[PDB]
Amino acid sequence: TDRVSVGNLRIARVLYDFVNNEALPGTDIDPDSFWAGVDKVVADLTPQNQALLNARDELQAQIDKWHRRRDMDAYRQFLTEIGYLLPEPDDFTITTSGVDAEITTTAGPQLVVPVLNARFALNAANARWGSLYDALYGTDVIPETDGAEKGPTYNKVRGDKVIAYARKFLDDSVPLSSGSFGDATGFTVQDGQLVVALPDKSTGLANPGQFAGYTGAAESPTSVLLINHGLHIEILIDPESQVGTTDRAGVKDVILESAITTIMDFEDSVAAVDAADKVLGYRNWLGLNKGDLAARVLNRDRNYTAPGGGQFTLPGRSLMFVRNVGHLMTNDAIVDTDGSEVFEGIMDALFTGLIAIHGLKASDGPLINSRTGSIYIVKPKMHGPAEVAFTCELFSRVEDVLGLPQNTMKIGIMDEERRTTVNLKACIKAAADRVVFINTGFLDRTGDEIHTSMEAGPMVRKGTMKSQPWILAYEDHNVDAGLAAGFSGRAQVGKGMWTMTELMADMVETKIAQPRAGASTAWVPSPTAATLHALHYHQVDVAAVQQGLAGKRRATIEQLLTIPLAKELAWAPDEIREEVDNNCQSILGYVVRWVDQGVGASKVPDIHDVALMEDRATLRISSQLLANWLRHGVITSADVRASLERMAPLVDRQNAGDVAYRPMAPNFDDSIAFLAAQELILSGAQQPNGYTEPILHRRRREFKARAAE
Ligand SMILES: O=C(O)/C=C\Sc1ccccc1
Ligand SMILES: [Mg+2]
Repeated sequence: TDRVSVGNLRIARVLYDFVNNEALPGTDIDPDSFWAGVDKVVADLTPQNQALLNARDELQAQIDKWHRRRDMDAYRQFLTEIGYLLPEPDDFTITTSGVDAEITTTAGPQLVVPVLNARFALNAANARWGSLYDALYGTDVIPETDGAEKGPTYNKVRGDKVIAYARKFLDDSVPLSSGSFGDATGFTVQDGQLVVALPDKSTGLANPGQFAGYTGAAESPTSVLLINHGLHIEILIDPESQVGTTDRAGVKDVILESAITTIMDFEDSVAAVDAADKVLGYRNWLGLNKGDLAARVLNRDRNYTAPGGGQFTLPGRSLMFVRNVGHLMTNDAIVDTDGSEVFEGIMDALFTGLIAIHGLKASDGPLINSRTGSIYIVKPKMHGPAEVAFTCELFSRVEDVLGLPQNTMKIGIMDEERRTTVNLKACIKAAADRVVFINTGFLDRTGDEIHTSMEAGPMVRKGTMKSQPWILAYEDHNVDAGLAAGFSGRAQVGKGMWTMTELMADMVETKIAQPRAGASTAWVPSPTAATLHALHYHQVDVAAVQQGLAGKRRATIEQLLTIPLAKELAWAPDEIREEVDNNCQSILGYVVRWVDQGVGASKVPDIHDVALMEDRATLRISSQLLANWLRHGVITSADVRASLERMAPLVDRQNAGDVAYRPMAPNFDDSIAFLAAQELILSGAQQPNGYTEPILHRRRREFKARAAE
């Protein structure tokens, strides 16, 4: 047992103790009133939560039947008739208030990190200011060509390339009145303005307003602060340093404001299947909000002198969101009298919201998240406006339990399910006074696309999906809906993760497409990645881009509804086989770390040994594609078995560097991980909206139980 009785609820003792001892003290909430509200909110909202999941089922059955016995006009008309495609509401503007500047105004990189990893969470929180020299020297952005490779010790030829890259950036972002930063010799602050000594005549900024401050003596600054497109750049001056001595102006480093916000993830990047796991997560979220999390500690605020003369302070930390789990799953951290597990989304709202109160107070711990008095919650995997409204009502009720003013808890709406995509305007409307972002992505949305039209026929390959008509319309449609609902100057419009964590030259070259499309934020896989992607927001004036796009409708419903069916016999046998192996090793590589080790986010080599940093949604797309090919006779169940068999020892070799790893091959049926992977495929077509959590959670729980005996 080991549970506590609170009305109809039976709470895991480890959760009960954590909340009473760690979470509640200092919030001024009566403990007995807190738990009374938990029981009340759970009893009150559970039936509607269940009603909504049943409605997903009802709609998908109808669509399944439609396809089995079968143009856009009939299809569209059908979706409208069944309650899937809802009417578009009249124009409106969001009324969200109490929102920090990092979100309403500033455009820049956004980091996403598993909350259960204290070390990563700390680095993410501290990633708001990152070294441009480290990011350039340490990655392939500066070509590792002959003579410029990074060896065991510092290479000066490589470093001199790092320095020129940075000077080229400075010229491009904060131009001098005449000449370049490349030829500078010194920096002084004379009568409130920045003076750059060149080797002949000195010069000022072409736009004097880009000078934001300095440190050290005004006559010999230890650093110079600049600003461009709302993001700070800091030039550190120190000829008495490893790098500065070679620098013809004494510049030690260039620091960029990078990850201006971070999402602390409880959902797809973590493996948390029971009370003990949820508490580890909650404890870290609590450490972050208190400002006392340590593993390595949290950065404190940064002090500067204003150009005129007075002292000011800039936040030393990423502004934090938390991503709660979605509406589907239950978790036995709380069960009812009958033994039935409570919905995890309801619990996340209550517990992560309580904890977040600590981030709005200084002692007791030392640090603050939101100055403006908001709590930021990302809600994933919502399907349409009724599900958005339910979330907003959940937050309203939690706010009541916690004694917060209404609309304290803001919502970040992930557009990652088809029924949200096609009803986007109504979804934003349903959250008009709470919404602080919308964003798109590849993995979950493509998995939902596949599952929704499972019965329509064979889908194109996973690589091909990235450039299909439906997904390009999807991306444009999301921005369009945001801007037209007033997001510019008010709420973030965000795009998806760059997964290839080692291919930084490739990221810098191509991810710039995202701000060019009017996204004020985009996801990056690491602090180093945040620093490099920040370069893009200096080249692109996102605010100006968004102003350009307002009033334009770039996507039609037809384009959105365009199912990615393959053309008649698109593939040769070898291409069919490559795709199967690709998807089988995608599944195995991720599942083996999840089930065996409880790791939901890590650098995982793919079939071409490219390091990818993906979350659980990689399981959704890969298992759905294989289920689809199996459903329509593209491949056979023997083909799947054979592929899983071939790829397993390949995955084993990929995990050679791991101490705790236990190999799947040659004995597959003895491996819960392998069996989990096989089940995800063969049972894929039957999972609700193709979600993988039901199978995954069961298999990890099975692993944890066997390991206890
Ligand atoms: O990859 C990371 O840095 C952490 C996991 S979150 C995520 C990864 C891939 C796509 C979307 C989200
Ligand atoms: Mg997702």
